[PDB]
Amino acid sequence: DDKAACADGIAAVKARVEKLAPEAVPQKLKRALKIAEREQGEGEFDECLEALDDAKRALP
Amino acid sequence: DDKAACADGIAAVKARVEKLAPEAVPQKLKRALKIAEREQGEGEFDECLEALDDAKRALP
Ligand SMILES: [Ce+3]
Repeated sequence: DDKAACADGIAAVKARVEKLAPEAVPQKLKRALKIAEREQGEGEFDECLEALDDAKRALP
Repeated sequence: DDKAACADGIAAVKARVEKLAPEAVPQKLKRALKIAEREQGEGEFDECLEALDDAKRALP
């Protein structure tokens, strides 16, 4: 479900980001990941999924 | 708009609650108000409006 997709998507995005130079991770990507994790912690897994799309559009 | 409705609704609910004995304010009403204020602070005014409905359904 959305809860499962949210957790998997956070891991997926972080997997991609972990292959970037840390000094080249854009701030907007970090902000989007933290929004996704905030919404995940609030139980709003649908909003987590929407923040992950922002995060994916922030990847170089 | 929703931002305006959210702020007005928080004030309205608190106005009703301020006319209750503090020891008789139900915990679920407090929790709903704090969720509404959290979502307001996050800029999710539509979700604030939905938490206010929960708050209103919690009034004695
Ligand atoms: Ce939220």
